[PDB]
Amino acid sequence: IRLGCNVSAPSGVLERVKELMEDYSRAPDAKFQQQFRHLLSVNFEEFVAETKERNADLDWVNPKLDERLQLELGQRQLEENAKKRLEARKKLPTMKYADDIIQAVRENQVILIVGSTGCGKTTQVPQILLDDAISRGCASSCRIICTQPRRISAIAIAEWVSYERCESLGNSVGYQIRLESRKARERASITYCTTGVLLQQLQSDPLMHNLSVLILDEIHERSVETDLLMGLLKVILPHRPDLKVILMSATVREQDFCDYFNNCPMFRIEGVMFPVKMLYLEDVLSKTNYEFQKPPERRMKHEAMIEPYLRRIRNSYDSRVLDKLRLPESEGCEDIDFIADLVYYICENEPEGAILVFLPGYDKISQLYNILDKPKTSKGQRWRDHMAVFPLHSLMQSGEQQAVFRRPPAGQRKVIISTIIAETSVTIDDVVYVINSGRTKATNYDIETNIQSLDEVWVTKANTQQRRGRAGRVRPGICYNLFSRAREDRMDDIPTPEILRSKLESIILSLKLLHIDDPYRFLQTLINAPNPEAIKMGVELLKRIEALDQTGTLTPLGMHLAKLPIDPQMGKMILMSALFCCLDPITSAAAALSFKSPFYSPLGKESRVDEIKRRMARNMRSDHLMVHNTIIAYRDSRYSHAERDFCYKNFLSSMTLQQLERMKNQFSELLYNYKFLASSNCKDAASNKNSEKIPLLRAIIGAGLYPNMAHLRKSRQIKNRVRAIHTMATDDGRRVNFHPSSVNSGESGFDSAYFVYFQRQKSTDLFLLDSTMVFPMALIIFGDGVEAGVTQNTPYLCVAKTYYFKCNRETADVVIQLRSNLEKLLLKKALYPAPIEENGYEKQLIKAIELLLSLDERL
DNA sequence: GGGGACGAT
Repeated sequence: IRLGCNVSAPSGVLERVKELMEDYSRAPDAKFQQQFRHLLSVNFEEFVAETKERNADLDWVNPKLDERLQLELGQRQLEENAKKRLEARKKLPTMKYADDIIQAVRENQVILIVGSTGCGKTTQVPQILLDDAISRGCASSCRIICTQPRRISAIAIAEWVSYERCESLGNSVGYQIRLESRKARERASITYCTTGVLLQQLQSDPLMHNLSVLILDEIHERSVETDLLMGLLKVILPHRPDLKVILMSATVREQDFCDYFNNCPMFRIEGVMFPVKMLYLEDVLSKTNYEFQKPPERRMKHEAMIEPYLRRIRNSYDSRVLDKLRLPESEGCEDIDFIADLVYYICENEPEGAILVFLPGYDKISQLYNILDKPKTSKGQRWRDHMAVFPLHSLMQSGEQQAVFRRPPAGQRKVIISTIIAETSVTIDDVVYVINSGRTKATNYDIETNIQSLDEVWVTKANTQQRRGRAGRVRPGICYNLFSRAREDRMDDIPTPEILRSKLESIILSLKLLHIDDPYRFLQTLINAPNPEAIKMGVELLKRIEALDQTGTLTPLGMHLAKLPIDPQMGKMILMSALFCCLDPITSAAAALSFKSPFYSPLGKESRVDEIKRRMARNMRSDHLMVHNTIIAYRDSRYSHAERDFCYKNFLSSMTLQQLERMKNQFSELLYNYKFLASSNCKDAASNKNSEKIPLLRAIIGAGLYPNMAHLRKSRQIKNRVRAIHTMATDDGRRVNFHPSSVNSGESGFDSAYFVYFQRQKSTDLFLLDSTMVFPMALIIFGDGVEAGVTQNTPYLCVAKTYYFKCNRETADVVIQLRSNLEKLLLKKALYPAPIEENGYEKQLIKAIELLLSLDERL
């Protein structure tokens, strides 16, 4: 057991800390307390009874409006722009089943609609179910909710379904997203929303009494929210006989949802797309005639799969080609000069259209971009100036432009080098050729060793099936699969359903507001039950941050954390920021970890965006504090009317920056309504009196990211110029390093040796994707595992019983006493939410902490 | 010295 630096405090400081704590100790309307004990007092049976009478607006309908809408419905049926927008509607496959669906919804609680892309189930089925109730004279009783996996989906489908009715947005069709809503009318309505929005509207309406039909769509992607909702529907529907809900899916393992609902009726409806011809590796090399020129069991493990297949079709391709499939180099994207030649192939033959190339990640997207842009080969020189190459990646701006979606200049063909982002999220219309390497990346979490890893793996058959349809949106296309058909048969059906890949601490908490107290029993109900060990780890963390007691029941703090749209750890961090008057920078850090970072990473300027993140970090050695600095600079550029030049100079997305600002202001209102803030402005002066005390911020950042700590021990000089080598290990002993995109990557001369992080990930090394340098005094205050004693013959104070620091008994005795009242303050404030009076008893304890943390300020 | 798309009244 080794000892760290000294964390003792001067006499005059402790004398004042003891003064403030003694001052805080002699102190003597909670509607929330009545709320918190009432949820625990009820069991499920009275829980269901109380919410039915609380949410009963749909028990009333208005006939004066029923008949009014019924008479106006087809007054439009007689005009010739309606009655001209409906024959085009009845050229969509779903309208042919319209009457059968009206029947199937009437006699079944749940139905399933399975349909390929282009059928228009999303666009039509809500209209069909709405127009039926209207013409029957039941319009005011019909309220339709239709979930979508992504935001961009929920809007564009709401905009076009609206124009199909000759109405502007918000009359009969509306959308409701996080931070954004153009909501439709109250009744006789269609509302497209994100799955997440419905899940939070559940805590006030847990058994869906404010809707008449629910439409879950793209459940085939098996996102966490869709499988959660279907598990939650099995609890709700026994108590809601009149609730209709129909599931929507593509043609990937559709029977799973039919089985999950006891063989509910399933509608398989037509597809409307152009035929896409599908080649494979044996078919591509048969036309291209490329060959590869420039490990101990791979050669025979591919031998074990392919030549059982090579000798199958022995007389179906030339044997010069079948030797080309014994190579482990032939399938995937190992030889990118092969994909390069395949692109040059498509340019000569195979007439007009765009090429979309699916490569696993940023690394191999760059290699062909450079091969295509500055080619070393003769035939590459010929095609260079007649290709318009757009690389597509979530960390690149091309996806937020108009160019990649527009058709290329005359005499040039557009080539898109993308990740899987172009599979469902981003869609390009003029694509007619797809080169699917079959290789992508994914994160797997090892539950046994607690390491997240990003690994290059093979694509599913579901992803390959989805990428085929990308080329068939405008004309007959071709999809080039760079892997043998034998490889396809070892490929899994669908990607690992992500409920088996997530940390569940947020979902365990969310379920407590819905009176689902046993997460082992409930999560076993889902289509694919999560590992019970991953459930225990969620419970154990929630117990550590004390959102639950040791019995498992949820605490008054846990209820607030369950009510904030953010993971419970930083939800607690946002909460601490209100107590400590640094709302603006901490909410920027929490909003930036919950969603994306604003910085683009355009190809070739890797070095330039390293220098610019360091400039906006302002030497504060924090990837989280630097994003707030970026928001401060982004705000100032709007006051300066220099927004565009600022975002260009500095490689930021104006789109995500504004989304970060909207979520921060969302955190402000929610705490203000929870009686934690006197004002709903994240920039208000009272909530920000400490917003530039930098040791104050790392303490609150550490309070949220604890216990993800790491200690640095070494630093290099010889013999470069800037970047240093770090021997640094997390608290578990595992040696790690700053991720190169992190601000602290390769830096030297840190004021402190200890760091906190949000995410550690293994790709090339154990990397910390983000880090803020913290001080031992801050960790000891807010962390746990704090004991005082002697070891060599040396007085110490430890944190997590991992990091032991020298300090005398005089300071250790009071910070232990300071931790005890900080804990009894937080519990009272969660039970009786009120903002801290600036000249009150509680502020004295706050100032006692500001004083101890101020001792680590820059000299 | 390197970043597989989603998302929360």
